[PDB]
Amino acid sequence: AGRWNLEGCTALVTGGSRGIGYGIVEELASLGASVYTCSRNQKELNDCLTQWRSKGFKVEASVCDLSSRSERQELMNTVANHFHGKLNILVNNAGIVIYKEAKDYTVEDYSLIMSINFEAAYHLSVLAHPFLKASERGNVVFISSVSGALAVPYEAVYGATKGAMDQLTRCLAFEWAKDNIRVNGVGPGVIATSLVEMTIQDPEQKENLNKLIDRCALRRMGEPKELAAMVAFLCFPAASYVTGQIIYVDGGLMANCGF
Amino acid sequence: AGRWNLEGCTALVTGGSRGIGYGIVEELASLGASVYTCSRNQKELNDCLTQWRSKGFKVEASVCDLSSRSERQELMNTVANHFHGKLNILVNNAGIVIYKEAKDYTVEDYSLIMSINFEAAYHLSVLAHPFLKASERGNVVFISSVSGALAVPYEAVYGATKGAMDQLTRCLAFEWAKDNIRVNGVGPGVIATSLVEMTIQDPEQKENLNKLIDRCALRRMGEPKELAAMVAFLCFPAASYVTGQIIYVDGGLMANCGF
Ligand SMILES: NC(=O)C1=CN([C@@H]2O[C@H](COP(=O)(O)OP(=O)(O)OC[C@H]3O[C@@H](n4cnc5c(N)ncnc54)[C@H](OP(=O)(O)O)[C@@H]3O)[C@@H](O)[C@H]2O)C=CC1
Ligand SMILES: NC(=O)C1=CN([C@@H]2O[C@H](COP(=O)(O)OP(=O)(O)OC[C@H]3O[C@@H](n4cnc5c(N)ncnc54)[C@H](OP(=O)(O)O)[C@@H]3O)[C@@H](O)[C@H]2O)C=CC1
Repeated sequence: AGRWNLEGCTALVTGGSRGIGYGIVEELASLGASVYTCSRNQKELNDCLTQWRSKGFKVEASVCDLSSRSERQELMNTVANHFHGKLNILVNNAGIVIYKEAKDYTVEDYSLIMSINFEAAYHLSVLAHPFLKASERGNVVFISSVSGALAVPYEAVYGATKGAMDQLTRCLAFEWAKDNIRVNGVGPGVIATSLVEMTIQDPEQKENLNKLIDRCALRRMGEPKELAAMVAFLCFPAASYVTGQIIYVDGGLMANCGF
Repeated sequence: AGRWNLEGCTALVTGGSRGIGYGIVEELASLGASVYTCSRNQKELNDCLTQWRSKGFKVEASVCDLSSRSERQELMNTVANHFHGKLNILVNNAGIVIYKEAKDYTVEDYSLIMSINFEAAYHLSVLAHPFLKASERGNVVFISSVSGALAVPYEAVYGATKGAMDQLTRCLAFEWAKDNIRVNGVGPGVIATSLVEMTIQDPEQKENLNKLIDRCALRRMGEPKELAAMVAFLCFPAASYVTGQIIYVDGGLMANCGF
């Protein structure tokens, strides 16, 4: 792979059937990377591959439910073989939201979200490790969130799962340093995905969301591709010295206080 | 309570039989409050009650394994009855550590730390909400850690539970503000507790701790009564404007880079 491209690198992106995941798969594939993705639905995954492959992308995908530990270890075996035991990139993007107050969560809501958003990202992380090592040049990216560092309505537990993700990141950077793996986190602000439109369906979630956009410097939502670009760059060999960092692609949201 | 005392306020402090917790029970009681604590050992708790009651501190304690949903509701039911449905202070001090690299952690290990470190704290704050609210002047304080923001050897997963806890502190301070509850965190640095005596028994860990201590301006371990003094202040009516903060009592550990 060259300094500013991933020509020839193998990558695994979770939750790539839509949104940011879908933008990350396209961005990486278009820069030379060979990709593997997964979602909980096959028909959807297949329609994705149809579009992706008409563009000459090298991509493969398969149905996986990241809340199922056993299914997670199945996916790694499958990807490991697909790439012949060499994986350069692991992009932990899969995530789910549950819009409730902290005191309104059920043990089911909490157990579900902590296993898909954190545990799963952590588990695949550890599973991919030996394959990331054998790549001689591994890279791990976690898709965090601004809500993992600041209070946002209805995202206390959701924010808790990302805040834990952010820390695993910093540590893993030092723990896998000698293994040639660089670990970084990318925190999206507000990106126009399917998760957002489903949100705005609510006349209150819609009101909460227009408050966030009005709090950006750019005063608008990002695009999956503007976000996927940060992820892509971190994997280029030109970012050899960047590790253990949580970078936000939020149009300025993070830096704002009274604007 | 006067502005600089906790005269008359009731408090529950998880894990008050040793270390920081034991110290917090002393500082709140010593400042005029009625405390209720818990640990997983009756005998231990019974010597404490004798020590505390001997000094004139109003205090009660019951046994409880915070890593158990049912035992947790059991303890809140008892606290609430002991205090007549009014709770001013809740200090989520209990915690454990399993010193393994992230990849070496077993599932049983993961379940243990997450449940005691972030689940019981989160769950207890919720069951307490009505009594804190009924109390008319609530204050929740979460004992976090420096390892919840910075990479430390063998604390990748320990540090994730704390990173999660920190984010939950910031949102609660916003969700519960109207209920007149203030929510803060206090991140200890290296405090001379039973958790530390145990640790420094192993030569390599003894070497790591010495690295930490060597990295704070004051170059020395804090004392339990030093961490407790900050918890008590935040409960004072004097700190009525402090909410949603994570404050570190670490001898300067969080400001250092090259010292
Ligand atoms: N755009 C935004 O507003 C922001 C999003 N984020 C974070 O960005 C990431 C992606 O968000 P976004 O693209 O908007 O989400 P979308 O809902 O648009 O897509 C999420 C993708 O992940 C997949 N997925 C979810 N759960 C699983 C599972 N259990 N097993 C396998 N695949 C799964 C989904 O597939 P399927 O549904 O078929 O299972 C889907 O392809 C998340 O981690 C989110 O927390 C953070 C801040 C902002
Ligand atoms: N000491 C240090 O340097 C630092 C400590 N901390 C934090 O400080 C807090 C206290 O630590 P520290 O005093 O050092 O530790 P100790 O081990 O000295 O004390 C922990 C206390 O919590 C109790 N506890 C642990 N698990 C449970 C459980 N499952 N159910 C009920 N009680 C429990 C213990 O009782 P028992 O074992 O008898 O059940 C004990 O009373 C923790 O939240 C820790 O994460 C953070 C950074 C630094």
